[PDB]
Amino acid sequence: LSVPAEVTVILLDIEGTTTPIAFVKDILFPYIEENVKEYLQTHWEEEECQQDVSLLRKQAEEDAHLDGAVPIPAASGNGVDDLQQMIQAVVDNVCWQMSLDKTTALKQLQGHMWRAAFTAGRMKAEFFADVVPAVRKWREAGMKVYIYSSGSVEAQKLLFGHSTEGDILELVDGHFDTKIGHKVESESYRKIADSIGCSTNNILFLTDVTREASAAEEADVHVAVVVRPGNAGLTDDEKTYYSLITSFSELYL
Ligand SMILES: [Mg+2]
Ligand SMILES: [Mg+2]
Ligand SMILES: [Mg+2]
Repeated sequence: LSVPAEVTVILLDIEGTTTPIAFVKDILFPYIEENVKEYLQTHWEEEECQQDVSLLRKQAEEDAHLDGAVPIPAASGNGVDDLQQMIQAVVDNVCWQMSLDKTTALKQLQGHMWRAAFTAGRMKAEFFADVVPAVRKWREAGMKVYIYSSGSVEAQKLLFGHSTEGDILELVDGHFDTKIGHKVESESYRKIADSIGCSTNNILFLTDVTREASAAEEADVHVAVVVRPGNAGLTDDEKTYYSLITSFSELYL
């Protein structure tokens, strides 16, 4: 509710915090499965696509020992029939990776597919209505705003640049993804403070998952747990312990 005087930075989680879980789980990711075949058929000749496929081919070789692993075989020739089979293998492999737990090869192709979806106006990133107005006010009040999500930074930029509220990239000072560390590790938050160029105690982290909130608290970061429609429930003790907010408007600077 009321932010300590020492906070100069607000760090924001995305899923379940600024954006509904339903958008991420039921729209953003399913889009990839629905579109990977068409995307590969359409853009196969693009240098970037050839590079993405090479990365997935290398990853497929590394995963060959796994039960259920889908190989991405060497081509038989270079005719449209050979291409059809190759594309089906890449498609099957992408779907298999997604069906299991998130390799760099998979994320790389996903980011390029989303670039087309968002840039062409096929999809918009959903934000809860209280987010943009509060953020604008926080910045007016001098707060810096950074994002921390397991979603790649490149994908995060697409979400803010094509939101249901228009292009809101200017509302963000910087982005962090798993390259700086995993969200349930306190060391990640110590590195985030270093990257931003502040102290851990200058940060207020808003997130919906308690395991992330507790990791951040262990790093001497201030935390508030955000409750949105569809979030995993909080235990009684958690509701008592953590400062809860159901809207960004509830934060007072
Ligand atoms: Mg979350
Ligand atoms: Mg430091
Ligand atoms: Mg302190």
